[PDB]
Amino acid sequence: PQITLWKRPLVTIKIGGQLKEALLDTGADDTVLEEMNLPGRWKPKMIGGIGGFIKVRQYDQILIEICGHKAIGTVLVGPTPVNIIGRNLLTQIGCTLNF
Amino acid sequence: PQITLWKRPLVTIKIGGQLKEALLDTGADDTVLEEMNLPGRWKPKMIGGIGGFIKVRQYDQILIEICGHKAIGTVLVGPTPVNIIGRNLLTQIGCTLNF
Ligand SMILES: CC(C)CN(C[C@@H](O)[C@H](Cc1ccccc1)NC(=O)O[C@H]1CO[C@H]2OCC[C@H]21)S(=O)(=O)c1ccc([C@H](C)O)cc1
Repeated sequence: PQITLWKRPLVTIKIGGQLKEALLDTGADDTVLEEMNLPGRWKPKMIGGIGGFIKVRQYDQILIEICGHKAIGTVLVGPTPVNIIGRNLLTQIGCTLNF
Repeated sequence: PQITLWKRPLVTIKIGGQLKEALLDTGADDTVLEEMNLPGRWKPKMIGGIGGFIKVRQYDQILIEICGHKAIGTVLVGPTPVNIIGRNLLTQIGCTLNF
């Protein structure tokens, strides 16, 4: 589809069997999701933005579906105020900026 | 143009007569630039990011050129880790996401 930027580019995603709202964020190298209890191994990581850093848990090879488009890659889980779909997954679904 | 997301969507911007590199950030409501001097009046404002809230100087009706497209809108100046072009200006240049 085509998503304008009048409002936040929020879309429905499906990760680990659950549906959520997430931000298609060209400003994020990687995907960051709100706190959730995923299974599997993980490694700790610190990620930074406006306001400082937060501690996240990095999971690898996580499948999420974005508006019917399947994508699998690295997902960071921690106390983010919003679910963020980063370029690592935006590319897999064929997402581009256009102006 | 059409911009793929396998690399950071960095572009050259012109502001206050100076050129700078900025990130096209669809996950940002507002445009936030690193410390710099801009002409005109400004009011103090707060903005939140992934890591918390920071103090910024709000400049209204600033002229910015992004890849040749002119925009006139609000520019926030403060301790952001990266110069980010937010949706307030991305809409002015007719930017959209597509997939
Ligand atoms: C700063 C840019 C360079 C990076 N960021 C993406 C940016 O899109 C954020 C996303 C966001 C964060 C909190 C609440 C809403 C949106 N937007 C933003 O800060 O916007 C500001 C300005 O306008 C206002 O609107 C919203 C909040 C305010 S990050 O989140 O910090 C991030 C860092 C590292 C990774 C991995 C490790 O690669 C992924 C994501």
